[PDB]
Amino acid sequence: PDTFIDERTLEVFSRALNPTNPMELRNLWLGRVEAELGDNALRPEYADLWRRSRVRRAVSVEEVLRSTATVGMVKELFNAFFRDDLYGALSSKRNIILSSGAVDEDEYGLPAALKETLRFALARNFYGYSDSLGRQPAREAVAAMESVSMQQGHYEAASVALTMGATHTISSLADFIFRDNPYADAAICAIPNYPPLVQSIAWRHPVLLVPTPSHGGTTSLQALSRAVTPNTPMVLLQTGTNPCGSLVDELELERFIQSTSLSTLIILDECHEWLGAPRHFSPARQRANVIRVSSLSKNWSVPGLKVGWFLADPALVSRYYEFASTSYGGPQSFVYTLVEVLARFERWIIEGRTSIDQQQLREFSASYGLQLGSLSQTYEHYVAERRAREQVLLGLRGEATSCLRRASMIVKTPQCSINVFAQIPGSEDSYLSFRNVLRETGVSVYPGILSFYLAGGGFRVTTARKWGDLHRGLERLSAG
Amino acid sequence: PDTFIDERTLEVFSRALNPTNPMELRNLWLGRVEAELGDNALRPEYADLWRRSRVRRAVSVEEVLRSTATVGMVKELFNAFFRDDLYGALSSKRNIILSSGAVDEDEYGLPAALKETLRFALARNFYGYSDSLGRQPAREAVAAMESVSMQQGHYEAASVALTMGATHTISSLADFIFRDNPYADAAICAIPNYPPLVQSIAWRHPVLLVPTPSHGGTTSLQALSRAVTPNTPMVLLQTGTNPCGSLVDELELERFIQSTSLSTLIILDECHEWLGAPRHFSPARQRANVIRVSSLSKNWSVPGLKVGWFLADPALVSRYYEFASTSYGGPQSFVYTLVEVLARFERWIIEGRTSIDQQQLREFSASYGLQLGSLSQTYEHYVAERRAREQVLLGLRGEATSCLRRASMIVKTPQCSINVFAQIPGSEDSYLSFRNVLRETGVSVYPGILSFYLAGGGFRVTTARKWGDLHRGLERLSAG
Ligand SMILES: NC(=O)c1ccc[n+]([C@@H]2O[C@H](COP(=O)([O-])OP(=O)(O)OC[C@H]3O[C@@H](n4cnc5c(N)ncnc54)[C@H](O)[C@@H]3O)[C@@H](O)[C@H]2O)c1
Ligand SMILES: NC(=O)c1ccc[n+]([C@@H]2O[C@H](COP(=O)([O-])OP(=O)(O)OC[C@H]3O[C@@H](n4cnc5c(N)ncnc54)[C@H](O)[C@@H]3O)[C@@H](O)[C@H]2O)c1
Repeated sequence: PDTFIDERTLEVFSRALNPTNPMELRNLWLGRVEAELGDNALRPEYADLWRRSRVRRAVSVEEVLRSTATVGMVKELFNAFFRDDLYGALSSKRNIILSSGAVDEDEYGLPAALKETLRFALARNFYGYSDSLGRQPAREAVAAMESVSMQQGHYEAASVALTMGATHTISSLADFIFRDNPYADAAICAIPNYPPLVQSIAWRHPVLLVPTPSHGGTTSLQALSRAVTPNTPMVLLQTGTNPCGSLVDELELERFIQSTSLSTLIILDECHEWLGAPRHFSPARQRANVIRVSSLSKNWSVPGLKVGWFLADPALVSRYYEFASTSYGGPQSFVYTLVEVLARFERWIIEGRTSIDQQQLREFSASYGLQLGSLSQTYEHYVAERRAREQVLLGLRGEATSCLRRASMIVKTPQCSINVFAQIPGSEDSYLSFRNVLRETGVSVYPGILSFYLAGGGFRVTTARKWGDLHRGLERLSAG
Repeated sequence: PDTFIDERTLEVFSRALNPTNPMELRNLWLGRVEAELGDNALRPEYADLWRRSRVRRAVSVEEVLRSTATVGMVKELFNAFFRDDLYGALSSKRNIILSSGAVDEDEYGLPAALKETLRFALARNFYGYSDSLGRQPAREAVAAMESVSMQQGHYEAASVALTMGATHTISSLADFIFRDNPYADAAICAIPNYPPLVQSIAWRHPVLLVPTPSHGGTTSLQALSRAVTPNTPMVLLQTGTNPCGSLVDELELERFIQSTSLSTLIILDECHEWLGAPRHFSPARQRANVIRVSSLSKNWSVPGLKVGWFLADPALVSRYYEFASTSYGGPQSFVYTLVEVLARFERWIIEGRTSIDQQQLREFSASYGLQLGSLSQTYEHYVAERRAREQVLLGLRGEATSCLRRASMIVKTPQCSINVFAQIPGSEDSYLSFRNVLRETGVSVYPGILSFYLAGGGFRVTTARKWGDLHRGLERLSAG
């Protein structure tokens, strides 16, 4: 069963001088981890700090999940992991990085059809000022793409707002939602989640953390449904769960969505709902209080392009126009052609189209100068490249699951995305396991504490790497 | 003399039902403008609303400049200008756009050397996750570029934080500064300014508007210096003033900077300090409380790329790392090569280098595969392209000033940037002049009310357009 918090987590919060301070909590958490590393402690200053700590209060489970310091402490550990541990003191060229959580851009990158649209925008000087919500033909293409996946209903361009990635989208949404929001109940964030997203929400409003366990690759929203109140301002939930790779059932999601008041905005993080997800969305996903956020960083492996959008009610998108104009002025006009081509190519794939006639070419404008022969060949090669990428990534995920289970390690079966969650038997600290595995085997893994797994010793393994690196990393994981 | 506010501005605020409401103020301002348009009123609903309004309070000059509704009203007029008037109801393909305020990307675009670095990043798949403050070699190049322009002192890579444009930078800075800022005095924004920047600051803290008049192309900070208090949280000021094109004297800026306490952060908007500006910065610009914000949107004419950075104290940049990671995760990794090449090319130009030896090539890494022959030719052609662009833009600005003065219109002589501020004699409303000029001549101009010129009827004319469009626009301006 999934473990989210236990008595070991409460020990750090109980000995803190100031439990509200996120820096003191991070130092104690790092101090305890480095105390177990007797002769292998990287920073002995924190190890002595934990030794001198003394229990001075009683901490309950409810206190930890309702504290903004818990989100802050995890985010500080998130910061210390990258710039202080993985790419800082312990940075090495001989390390095998299995903790990135992103698809290898050099091996599995953007398709050549989509890279051609970026060179086309460069040649046409398509990098001027544009609308705050995005160019209108780009939004129209996105709406058509999202409509064919719905069981019933369609989407309009007034429901689409292009943004600069999912991290910026949710951060922008939280600031926009909590301007003068009358509802004073704590915002609900479902864990496991992404610390940058949770910390951004904790910036504006107090946050309640609700565990969302998974059983057999199925994400359970039973605990989430009970915690949601009629006065809840917002809810952040992943349809495809990270790091375990579990997936939310459509009927359970539909029942949970329909059981909430219209004043409770539901943010659906759909960045991991791919590579095995049956994307047949119920009409409840188009409810007035539902906001669907997606990004190109994982599915198309372009995190450095900062391209994304969200779907909401047309009245909400109209209000967001004023926020986007002031906050950043508008999205990237350089990638408007890429978004329009991506949305129309994906929509044709869902409809099962194999060849392109004059009807599909007429969807694009005449200013592009598209030809029937060139567009048809481009789309067919795009389909083959996307299907090939899906099969290789599925094979790597399955191969990693079997190889890592052969090393007598408890592994949860993934249902979507590119991540596999595993745990060495007898491990109780996820950050300590990262330090131990990196020192002995030389492979870096993503600790579960960075995924809001306050308890347990499981870690995330990213299987969407080059086969040469992935095989070597798995080989030393079994040997170690 | 410059007029910022008068009795005509106070009339709108006095008749408002709710003076705090920005929408009511915008409707009255638009209603009065459309009341003068007897048979030419675009929306007669607002014209009747102004007629029925009655005076119900007394409004002073100090009340208008200390109200967040004044910033909101101007920003609503900013929104109504673009999506409701220029590109909405009155949108037409026969209109000549002289109100964009940006360099024509199709005619005067990014240099081919800088466009080659974007195609290089595409081929090398340089669109992955990166540091929250930017890639280290990119920041090192920027610091070297900024150091050669200083009269004394140098910059380090710890003082550089890459961001996604100036609008996003100032919006991010305002949120970062006002997290738990103890100083409760009103933030000071110098007008004329950019409504998106002022509205973003008004989001976090109350704002005081301080007029910053110009005389003979010289921006006067005498009024700004008196308004600044030891408890002032932040000050937003443009070194190159928009729309008039005036410039701040270096000695006056140095005296103003050195006369402020270290607790008053000074944001220097330097996006218009080019095309005639003597960029010889005093050491006071490197003070611990000074933040220098720049962008590539105007000087390099790439607003759609969202590329920029700011310079601050190394201690402030370190704290900003946590904010950038949560707010948006980090800057655009796709443009890292462009930033590094831009910064090193500009630094060589300032030093007066004409040829490239092995010493300059060694500054770049060996992973780029740069050759001595190719790099030297690329830099020399980049210098010629940048110098050619400067001369044509200067000629268009000078030609527009003389031709538009020949039409018996009061024109302020510009000292920098690409904008020229003019006023038809007898005009008292800037927005009305925009409606009248667009209806008769067919040329669109940028009203001064959108530049926080609450009084007067002057408008901004953008001279950085194609000569065919600029000449036709000037010809119908004189005829009309
Ligand atoms: N000019 C300003 O200072 C300013 C400021 C704020 C908002 N705006 C917004 O600018 C918009 C201007 O729109 P528009 O009439 O240029 O049309 P548009 O919205 O179709 O295109 C705007 C710009 O997007 C870029 N672009 C990128 N990919 C493109 C593609 N495939 N096809 C066409 N353009 C592409 C080009 O630079 C183009 O000029 C308005 O909606 C306005 O509200 C302008
Ligand atoms: N992987 C993650 O999920 C994640 C999350 C948060 C932060 N980070 C940050 O990612 C960084 C990774 O740095 P790194 O070791 O890859 O080195 P780096 O910082 O030099 O390069 C990072 C990435 O930038 C891109 N890039 C763009 N232009 C480039 C150029 N000219 N040369 C090289 N790369 C270029 C590439 O995708 C490259 O892999 C760390 O600083 C880390 O803190 C990673």
